[PDB]
Amino acid sequence: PPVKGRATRQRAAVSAALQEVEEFRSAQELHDMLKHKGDAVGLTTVYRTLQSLADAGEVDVLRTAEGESVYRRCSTGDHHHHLVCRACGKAVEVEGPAVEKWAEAIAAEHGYVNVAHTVEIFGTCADCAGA
Amino acid sequence: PPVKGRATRQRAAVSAALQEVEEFRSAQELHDMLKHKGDAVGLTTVYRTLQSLADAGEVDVLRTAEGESVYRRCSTGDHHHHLVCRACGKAVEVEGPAVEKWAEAIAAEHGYVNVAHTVEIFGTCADCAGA
Ligand SMILES: [Zn+2]
Ligand SMILES: [Zn+2]
Ligand SMILES: [Zn+2]
Ligand SMILES: [Zn+2]
Ligand SMILES: [Zn+2]
Ligand SMILES: [Zn+2]
Repeated sequence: PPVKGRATRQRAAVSAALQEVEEFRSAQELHDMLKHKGDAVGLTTVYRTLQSLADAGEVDVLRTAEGESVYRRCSTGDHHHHLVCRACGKAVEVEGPAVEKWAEAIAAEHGYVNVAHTVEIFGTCADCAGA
Repeated sequence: PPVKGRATRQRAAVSAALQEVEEFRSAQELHDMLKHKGDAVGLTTVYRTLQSLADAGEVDVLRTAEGESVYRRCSTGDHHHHLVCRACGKAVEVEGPAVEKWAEAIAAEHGYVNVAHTVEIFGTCADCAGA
């Protein structure tokens, strides 16, 4: 995830942390893990970095049930949706043109100019049910 | 909108005020509107009664983009999704089988035991463009 400004070891470290993992996580959890592995990087610094990255769109954002935003560096850059298990945090890249066509059709029927759909599916793995 | 608690003027007043308005609105906005109407009802009371109603399923919740929560009453008791114009705040309920079929297919393919899909979509309506 290249940054608009000059690259610095803190930005490189947070980028390495983002690409290191695949689950969704907020600023606090990534701050914890980067400090524990030996980065010593600021909370507001990582917050600003992920704000800039989300503005660039290199990462993907998701508001949890409480409300806090979690972020995942997704491999696929095209339009896509994520199936997320809260017990595991794993994200599966799922994309469907049917929902996009439905959104376009309902927007056209209602005469709406632009459509910005938020579609999230929350579930549990089969292993989660098993003990 | 019956409330699980005992009959009291607070619950009746907040339920009637919610019924009068047909727009997604936050707790503070509802509190201010009720104060202006002369209810003289508490804000913590609004929050508690609104959470009780949401748990009862008689009301429809939604999370704002910035983080706050808005709530609205829809006449239909059946499951439905919402198109909400951020500029005006007006919300309209629709239902399309395609999202349900896609969710079922994804759950079957990935083996997820149970899933909970949230589909709330946003777009500007015609009157926004009109001047
Ligand atoms: Zn992705
Ligand atoms: Zn999409
Ligand atoms: Zn799981
Ligand atoms: Zn509704
Ligand atoms: Zn509008
Ligand atoms: Zn649905």
